[PDB]
Amino acid sequence: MELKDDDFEKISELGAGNGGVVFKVSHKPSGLVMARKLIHLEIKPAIRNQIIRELQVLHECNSPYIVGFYGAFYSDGEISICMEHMDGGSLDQVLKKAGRIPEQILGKVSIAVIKGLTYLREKHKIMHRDVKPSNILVNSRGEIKLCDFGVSGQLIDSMAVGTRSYMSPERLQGTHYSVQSDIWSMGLSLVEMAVGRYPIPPPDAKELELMFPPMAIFELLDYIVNEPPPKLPSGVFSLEFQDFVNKCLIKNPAERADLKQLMVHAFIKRSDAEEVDFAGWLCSTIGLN
Amino acid sequence: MELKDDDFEKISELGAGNGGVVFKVSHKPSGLVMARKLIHLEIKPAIRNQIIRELQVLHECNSPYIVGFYGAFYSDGEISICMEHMDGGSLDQVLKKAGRIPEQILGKVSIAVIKGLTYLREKHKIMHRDVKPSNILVNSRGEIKLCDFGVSGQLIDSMAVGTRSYMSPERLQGTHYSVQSDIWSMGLSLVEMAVGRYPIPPPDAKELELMFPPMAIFELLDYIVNEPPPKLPSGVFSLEFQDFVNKCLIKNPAERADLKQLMVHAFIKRSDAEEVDFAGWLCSTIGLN
Ligand SMILES: Nc1ncnc2c1ncn2[C@@H]1O[C@H](COP(=O)(O)OP(=O)(O)OP(=O)(O)O)[C@@H](O)[C@H]1O
Ligand SMILES: Nc1ncnc2c1ncn2[C@@H]1O[C@H](COP(=O)(O)OP(=O)(O)OP(=O)(O)O)[C@@H](O)[C@H]1O
Ligand SMILES: C#Cc1ccc(Nc2c(C(=O)NOCCO)ccc(F)c2F)c(F)c1
Ligand SMILES: C#Cc1ccc(Nc2c(C(=O)NOCCO)ccc(F)c2F)c(F)c1
Ligand SMILES: [Mg+2]
Ligand SMILES: [Mg+2]
Repeated sequence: MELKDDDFEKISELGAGNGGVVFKVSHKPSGLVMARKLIHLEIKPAIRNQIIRELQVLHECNSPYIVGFYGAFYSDGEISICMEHMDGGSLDQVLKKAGRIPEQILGKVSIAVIKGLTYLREKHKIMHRDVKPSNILVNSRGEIKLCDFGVSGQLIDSMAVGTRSYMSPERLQGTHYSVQSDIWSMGLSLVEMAVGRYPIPPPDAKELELMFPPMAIFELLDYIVNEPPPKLPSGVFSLEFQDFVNKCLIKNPAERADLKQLMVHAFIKRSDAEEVDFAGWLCSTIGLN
Repeated sequence: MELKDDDFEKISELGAGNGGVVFKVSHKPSGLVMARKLIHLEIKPAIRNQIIRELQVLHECNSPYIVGFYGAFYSDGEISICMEHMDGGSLDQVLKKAGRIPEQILGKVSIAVIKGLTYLREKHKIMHRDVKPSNILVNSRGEIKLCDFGVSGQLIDSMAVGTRSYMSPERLQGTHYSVQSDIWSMGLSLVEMAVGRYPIPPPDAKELELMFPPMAIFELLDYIVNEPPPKLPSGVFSLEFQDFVNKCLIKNPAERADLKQLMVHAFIKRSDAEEVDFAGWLCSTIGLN
């Protein structure tokens, strides 16, 4: 069925940031609860046709690790992307409440991210481009899915920050970046969720004991590309997880682990095995099910 | 009269970017054409009262060089700032069409900016914080006014980028910045409008002759704080304008010119004297009057 502006009805507001507003909506003719993302864009008719036509490939994006897509269209000054409503929200949202996402669970996250990235690369020849806790979605059925990946060249162009950056050193420095940049993003995301806060600058010997000031735009980006990469605090995380993130946060794109190598890493092998009630942990900490 | 959401009616859309949408609207009970800025904010009732109460000082901001303020209020997920409709739009908008704003005119711009900054500092003890071509507004009566200055501490907090930066070296580096940061912003704005493009990185010897690739976030900010400041191309601009911007773009906050010193600089003295049809030049280049 073809999606249309007058066929929708706002329920609530799921969040916003840097270009998009997403509402929990209801598709009147189908009865389906949906998440609708609106991106306000002052765009000429000809090249918003391109964006809509380019977003049609999302119909061919089927994977348990990728958010379902229903439709995309343009309506008076906004393009609409209609996707599956994830009732658990984003990992950045569950982190606020959790305070800290346990290593066991983060392993189930890593698996999903690595499988999601892999699907997009192998079957669609695209990198994600914006991997961060807010672009990773969860639900009550325990599914962990990626959204907001780069399907549309022209939409990337049309929008082209803040004070938190998950961009790789090579991407911050120039145009010489590619799929390996997503590994850094995942790597850094996993450290953040582990310790409970954005891991740059690293916490001091006192803050380390405490848990267990805001940085300026240049101070932050300078730290990323020049000062040694963030590490997982030792002792309280397994040597398996540590090696995983360390291999992820290698500054050099070519020295850095890839999806292939990460898929067969000790931590993932260990995480595939483990019997964990994700849905249980998720709903119990966010008060849902 | 007290401003209200149901009392307004959308005419057109004037623009958007990084938090705000501004519509040309009509205030039904007064008949006044207005510019209404909406800032979408997920904010607790208690601290959106603060923002609204803090924006009331804008009622006491009266100056020919500051955009008129009518009212501010909150309405279902957005705070509204209602200001004078400037029919000429922003300097960044007139630059697109002009291609280059003549030195003579930029002198009338400088005067307004320096008088606008001065008013805000002396009479209200506030710095602007976001001086750039888009925050400088013009109209058909030839008025040149500033908007989007920092009246509200809590609103600054609530919003706290892109790929063009007008932030001073000291502000990009830390919290050790103040009113002198606005001078850099003005300084850099004036170079941009003069030559026709954002002046970092500087144009090469070939591009200089031609007129008369996009930079990554770190490459750009690294250039600002480390590499020598931008200069006005010699020969085709007066020695008076050159010294003005040079004195504005001194990397050191304390070595940099202030509002006092700039007010009595040769270029402003010269610009105060000159008889220029701004309204004429403006309307003629943007097709209005
Ligand atoms: N399909 C969805 N299901 C449930 N919640 C969603 C969905 N899509 C987005 N959200 C929620 O809406 C919020 C806003 O997402 P949006 O993509 O607009 O910005 P963001 O990813 O949070 O941050 P940024 O703008 O910095 O990328 C997310 O944090 C998420 O909690
Ligand atoms: N009072 C006004 N009168 C006429 N036009 C306006 C007025 N206020 C804003 N505009 C127009 O709306 C546009 C959007 O302004 P807004 O403050 O939302 O973002 P911006 O200043 O353009 O860019 P940024 O978001 O990067 O600061 C401006 O470029 C300007 O042309
Ligand atoms: C399932 C699904 C799904 C995939 C992509 C986007 N959106 C985007 C975004 C995007 O949403 N970026 O983040 C917006 C705010 O940071 C950017 C470029 C692009 F081509 C897209 F298709 C989406 F919505 C949903
Ligand atoms: C006349 C007038 C006038 C003065 C200030 C703001 N707006 C702001 C902004 C603002 O608009 N920033 O830019 C928004 C997008 O970059 C930020 C902080 C603050 F306290 C304000 F009052 C405005 F609207 C109009
Ligand atoms: Mg997102
Ligand atoms: Mg503005």
